[PDB]
Amino acid sequence: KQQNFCVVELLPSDPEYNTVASKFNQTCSHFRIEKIERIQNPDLWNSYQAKKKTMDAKNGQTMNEKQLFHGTDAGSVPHVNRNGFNRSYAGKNAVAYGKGTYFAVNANYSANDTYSRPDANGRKHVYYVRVLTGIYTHGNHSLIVPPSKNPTDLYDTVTDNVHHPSLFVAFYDYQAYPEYLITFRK
Ligand SMILES: O=c1[nH]c2ccccc2c2ccccc12
Repeated sequence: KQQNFCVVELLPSDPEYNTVASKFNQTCSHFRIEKIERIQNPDLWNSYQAKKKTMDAKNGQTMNEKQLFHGTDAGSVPHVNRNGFNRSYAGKNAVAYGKGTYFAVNANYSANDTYSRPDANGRKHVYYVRVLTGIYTHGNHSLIVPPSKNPTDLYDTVTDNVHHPSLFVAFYDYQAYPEYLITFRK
């Protein structure tokens, strides 16, 4: 119903901190991480899992979920924490591969200042998101929904390059869960 949330900081001593920090660092180790937080939102989580369960029935043996990054402004954080990456949020994003929410394979893509805009204290914000990418195809600028696979079987997301992906564009409510917030600076 309400999608209230709690924010919990991971301590640098926690192995969970080190795993998440490690995924970011793979391409963003030149930045200084200041905190990693888990976003605990049970309703959003339950809606996301209900949607993963539906995709896992449909796609057979596909690994439907990936852990991807998303940079945004401090201003959007409260929105994402409560709502996830909404249909309304999708107006924030770039357009080259369609009108949806964009998620990067690598964190440096997300660390770009036009995505993870530094706030008034020079701090930048990137989520490490669980995303139900499912079965994907190429995107283009004309898209607001994923294409069908044979013009009623639809693709789940689109990407910039099916074989060597750098991004994925999700179009649906509850298709991604903003699990971790990473706060950092140059
Ligand atoms: O992390 C990203 N955040 C975004 C935020 C708003 C618009 C686009 C992007 C985006 C686009 C491509 C790859 C990553 C991102």
